[PDB]
Amino acid sequence: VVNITYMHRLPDSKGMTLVNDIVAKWNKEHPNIQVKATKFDGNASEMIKKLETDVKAGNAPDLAQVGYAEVPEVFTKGLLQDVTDEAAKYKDDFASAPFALMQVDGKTYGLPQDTGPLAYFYNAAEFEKLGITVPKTADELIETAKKTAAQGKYIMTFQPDEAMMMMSGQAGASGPWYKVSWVVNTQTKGSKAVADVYQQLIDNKAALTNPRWDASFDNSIQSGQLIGTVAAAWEAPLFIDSAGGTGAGEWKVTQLGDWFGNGTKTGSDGGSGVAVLKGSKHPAEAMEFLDWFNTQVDDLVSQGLVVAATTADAKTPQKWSDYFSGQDVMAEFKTANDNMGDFTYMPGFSAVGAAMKQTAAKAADGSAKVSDVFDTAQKTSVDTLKNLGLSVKE
Ligand SMILES: CC(=O)N[C@H]1[C@H](O[C@H]2[C@@H](O)[C@@H](CO)O[C@@H](O[C@H]3[C@H](O)[C@@H](O)[C@H](O)O[C@@H]3CO)[C@@H]2O)O[C@H](CO)[C@@H](O)[C@@H]1O[C@@H]1O[C@H](CO)[C@H](O)[C@H](O)[C@H]1O
Repeated sequence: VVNITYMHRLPDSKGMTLVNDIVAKWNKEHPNIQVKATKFDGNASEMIKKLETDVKAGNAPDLAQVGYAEVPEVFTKGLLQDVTDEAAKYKDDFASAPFALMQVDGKTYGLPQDTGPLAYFYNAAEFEKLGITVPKTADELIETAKKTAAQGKYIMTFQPDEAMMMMSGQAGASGPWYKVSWVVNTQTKGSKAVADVYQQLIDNKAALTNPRWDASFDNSIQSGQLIGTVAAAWEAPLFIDSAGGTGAGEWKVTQLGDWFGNGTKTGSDGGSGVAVLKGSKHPAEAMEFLDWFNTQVDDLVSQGLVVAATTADAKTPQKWSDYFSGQDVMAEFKTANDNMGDFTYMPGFSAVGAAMKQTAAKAADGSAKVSDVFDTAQKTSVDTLKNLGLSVKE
């Protein structure tokens, strides 16, 4: 018997199809390839560091969730095992764009699992009650956000603890920060647009500045104070659970608007693959399981995933459609995915993220400017690449 270990950070929230129950199906079918999946016991940003100490000690799993934005980091630290020939067998099960983000220099290190396009969640019933529409332009966004804020209702958030992806995603919808020497410019037209829009919203107290993962964010939904936010597609079931029933049958999803010089494009906020790590003695069996696991479309959608698999179209779960006004929100998430700008990540992006969070907390409380978050991103980007002894231009 070949024994495969898979470490994931999928939510496994009550009501979801739990990873262990999906893996149980494979294990009954495949006596000779027995998989143990475990949910990483930590916050998402601690997982790569735990994989790094596991590889050093030799208690690394065969498979591990790795964000596409983490692939360059774990590649450069030598944690990944080349499984190019295994991946080629499964390539035709997966969308080309996310499959390519599991590759470095024409070698493949795993299979893509999901994408994280940004979209816009809103209470459509409350918009109708307030006599507003989803704003088409940045000027309409700011005007309408002031109009709801004047009734104690908020249509935007600025999430200091999600600076890394909310700021890079909204800004990155209109162009890259990083071009590969590395050429670094986090102060693009898109960065300036996002800084300008969020600075107006914060200055006019027309966005909520609660951290995404704090109780204050949840209380903002449940109280009916929060009636619109940019959101990564995978937040859908997490948002519903955070709502505490508030908004049930009233919410909808639409595309990120043309607010940041992005037109009909959106940005990337997470999205992950599963990598084969250094040390796996059974990469063929690991990748055969992984291809199966990542093509269990309905099971993976239940965890909030906008699946990378092309084998079967993703449907909206009944509970999500119940919450979102009967809307097929997954159809919106697929459109958003199709419209998501390419956005190369540098190795060490997570250190950039860490410094952006601290600046963003100051932007929220008014002791910094939102534009300072993108200056932080520039300095930390260049310093991180120099410290990895990489050639940088700025
Ligand atoms: C990109 C990503 O992995 N997103 C995660 C999300 O991760 C952020 C949160 O853990 C917040 C909590 O404060 O921290 C962010 O890390 C900061 C950290 O706060 C700082 O202290 C540190 O110094 O800097 C880092 C940045 O380097 C994390 O980035 O957490 C959520 C909630 O657990 C995850 O859902 C999300 O990952 C997505 O999960 C989906 C399943 O729910 C999918 O698997 C998707 O592909 C993931 O991207």
